[PDB]
Amino acid sequence: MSVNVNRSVSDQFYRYKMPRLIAKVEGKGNGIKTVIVNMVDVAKALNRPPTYPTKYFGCELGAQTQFDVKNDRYIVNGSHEANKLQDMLDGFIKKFVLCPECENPETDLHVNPKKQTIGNSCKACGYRGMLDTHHKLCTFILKNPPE
RNA sequence: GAAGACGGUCGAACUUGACUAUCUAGAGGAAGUAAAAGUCGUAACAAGGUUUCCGUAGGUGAACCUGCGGAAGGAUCAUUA
Repeated sequence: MSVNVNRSVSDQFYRYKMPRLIAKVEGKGNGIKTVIVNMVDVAKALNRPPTYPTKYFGCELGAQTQFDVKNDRYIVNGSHEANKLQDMLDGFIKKFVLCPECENPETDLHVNPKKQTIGNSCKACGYRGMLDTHHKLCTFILKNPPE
């Protein structure tokens, strides 16, 4: 299987396409993990560091997240099988990088970590601005600027 | 001595701009209370495993942590030339 990057658009010819995101449920009750297997390839296909899309699930779900250089596992704590992610797999696009003028997420970020500001720019119609101040992930991005 | 006309004086109503009082519709946003077999933790109650609480300022998935100055409603009404 393969998919469009976002499911709010039903078009077969939509500009954005990517591999599936698949995960393992591991352990037993009071200590369950969900580990995301494709995360480095999905982060490469979306042109972002793999910390940002992993951190967004913990911000929405109300859950802990882990990262590890010794084992390369990316983890969201608790059981999040099937619909518990797959109803909202669009979200890292749908709550950040859709343009309000047109539904075309051909979109870039630049971080000014010395001055508490994240700049945003979409190629599709020239839309520019910043990320939202009520939204969760802004406090993580300013402490973790892009490569 | 009839119709009619100039001038005053009451003053309904009409046009135009502004102010204002009630009721009423709405993209989208952000909160509160019912219900008690959803999810991730374990902040408070026994020294609750870092005593707790107040004012103010900074910081984070969340409960919350840290700096400065107070309170006991404390876990001491007491410590010896």
